[PDB]
Amino acid sequence: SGFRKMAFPSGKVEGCMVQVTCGTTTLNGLWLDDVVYCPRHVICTSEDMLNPNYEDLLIRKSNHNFLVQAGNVQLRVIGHSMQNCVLKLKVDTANPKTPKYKFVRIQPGQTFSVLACYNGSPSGVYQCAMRPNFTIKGSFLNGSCGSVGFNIDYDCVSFCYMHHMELPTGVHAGTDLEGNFYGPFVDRQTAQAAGTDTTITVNVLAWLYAAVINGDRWFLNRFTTTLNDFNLVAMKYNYEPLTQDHVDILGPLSAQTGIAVLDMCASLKELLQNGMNGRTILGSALLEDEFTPFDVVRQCSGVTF
Amino acid sequence: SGFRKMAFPSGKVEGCMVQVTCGTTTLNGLWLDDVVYCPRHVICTSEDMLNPNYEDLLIRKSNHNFLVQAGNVQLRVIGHSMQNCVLKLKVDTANPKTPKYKFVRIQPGQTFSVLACYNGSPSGVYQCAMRPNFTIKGSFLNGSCGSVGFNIDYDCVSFCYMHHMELPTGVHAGTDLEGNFYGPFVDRQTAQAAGTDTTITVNVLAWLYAAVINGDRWFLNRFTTTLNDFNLVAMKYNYEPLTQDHVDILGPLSAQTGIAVLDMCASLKELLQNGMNGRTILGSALLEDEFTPFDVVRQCS
Ligand SMILES: O=C1C[C@H](NC(=O)[C@@H]2CCOc3ccc(Cl)cc32)CCN1
Ligand SMILES: O=C1C[C@H](NC(=O)[C@@H]2CCOc3ccc(Cl)cc32)CCN1
Ligand SMILES: [Cl-]
Ligand SMILES: [Cl-]
Repeated sequence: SGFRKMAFPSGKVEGCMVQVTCGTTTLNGLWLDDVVYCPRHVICTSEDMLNPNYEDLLIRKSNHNFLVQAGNVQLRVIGHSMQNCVLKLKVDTANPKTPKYKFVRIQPGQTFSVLACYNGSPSGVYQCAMRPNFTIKGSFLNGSCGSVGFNIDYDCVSFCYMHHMELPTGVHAGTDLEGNFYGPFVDRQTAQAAGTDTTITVNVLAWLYAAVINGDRWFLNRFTTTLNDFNLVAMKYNYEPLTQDHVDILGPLSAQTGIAVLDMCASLKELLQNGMNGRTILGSALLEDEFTPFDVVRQCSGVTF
Repeated sequence: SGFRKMAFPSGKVEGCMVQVTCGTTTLNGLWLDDVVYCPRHVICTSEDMLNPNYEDLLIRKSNHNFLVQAGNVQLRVIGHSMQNCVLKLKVDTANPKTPKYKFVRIQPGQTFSVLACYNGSPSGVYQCAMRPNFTIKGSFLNGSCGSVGFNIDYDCVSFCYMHHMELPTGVHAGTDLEGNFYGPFVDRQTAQAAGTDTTITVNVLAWLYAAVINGDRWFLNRFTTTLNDFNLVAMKYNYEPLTQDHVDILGPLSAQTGIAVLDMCASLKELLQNGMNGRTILGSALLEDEFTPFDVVRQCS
């Protein structure tokens, strides 16, 4: 029993974290095979960040301008290139701790574990979701750039996020490992704001199933709803639309608990219209949306890596 | 910026997790140097669960009755001994992945990361607090026994918990790595209940300081309180007494935010009286108590 916000075991990623220094800036890099990936803004001064021409800033750098440290060992940089907003530093040594990995771009609503790092040293691991507005509600201080987000599927690490910046509201923005930003953000010190966010409906439903599995049923009711009537309610309360794909994805949890997806939607509609009435669900007075249906199944079944 | 429930990176502990089998039972072990630590109840059969005589059950076992698997390699058990409720299996190979470590027994209110494991394989990492009633609100299924709790301040892993059992309310009980249970629990399936749990007051105050550091001040007020008046009110909401030790511990956070500890206590008294009125504090509609003063400073600074 119990239901916790759980991250993947971070060991496979810890063995890839390195420190990258370019001039006065130090941030984190991800060392996989003979390449170290890091945010391209590592080459910027504070003034350059106002309006950077990354090609112009990069052409002026030599390999020796990048200092890469893996633990207490210096990695020799033998090449450098840019891919979108990520800098790729070719090093003279393949990482012997390179796990089986892939680079995957995730969609809003998908969750992943973040290994927060400072000076190439992992400091913490936490689970988060890619918000519908393409930000993540992370926990990052100065020096955390280059920290990565990932999932594990069997023994393969799927890297999905690299940290680049914090927006004025305290939320975070970054890219996939191919350097493409999630959201309409740019790597520049300019006025940028996260758009109005919405709740990840399919994830709230998955967490309501987790609550039922854990013995919390007070919110269940005799009612059902149509997908169109539910979506009219979801739009009203800034919840993301629930698609037939989401309904299909929740099928296994619906079969396990005996609560149809549209039956659980009727519980959610009532919760949105009435509140919790002083009650909690899984120790929360808010509807949690950072557990996917796969996370709930994995946690309530015990999948290992 | 941001404030998340954050666990320590689990890699150093993942390299220590092994599978221990004794007869029909399989659970997790912690392999450090040439010793594998696991719950002594791994030697119990279905008839031993209520009143096991562990000394009597253990004397009947030979080294080859314990199968220890580290990855796809069987380690050879060359000795065994019991220390309180933990079984220590001497193996023929020192773990090459043994990190710098220590065993620490923690106090209620302390937090730690749990690496949940099944069949010697890590499945997830989460953050826990040792509740005032000496249970933990973990997430554990059958096969999770032997999973450990730890902290990693610097490069040294301090192991503080080994999972043994789940109580009827769905909360968890275990021991330190010397095999001493936290709380009045025993490794017997006899009727056991967690005592009434309470909120970790010092941790709630630490988290209110974290909220102020992160830019939120809506809950502050122009009042202060005496420590005794605060305790009289807080106990009515099932909050733990706040001691002068706790006030002293919150000193650094008080100096950083400019909010005196007893001033923050008055905010807490008001929150207990009024609730949040549709507002949240650090993305929560409840008062969070599983961040210690040390956690807040580490995460914010
Ligand atoms: O999550 C974090 C990282 C954050 N650092 C940035 O946001 C840098 C410096 C500011 O100006 C910018 C502007 C753009 C870019 Cl890509 C990065 C940055 C410091 C606080 N925590
Ligand atoms: O992970 C689990 C949990 C549970 N295991 C116990 O109940 C053990 C069995 C042996 O006899 C005992 C005796 C005492 C104690 Cl604390 C535990 C136990 C059922 C099987 N799986
Ligand atoms: Cl599924
Ligand atoms: Cl302690």
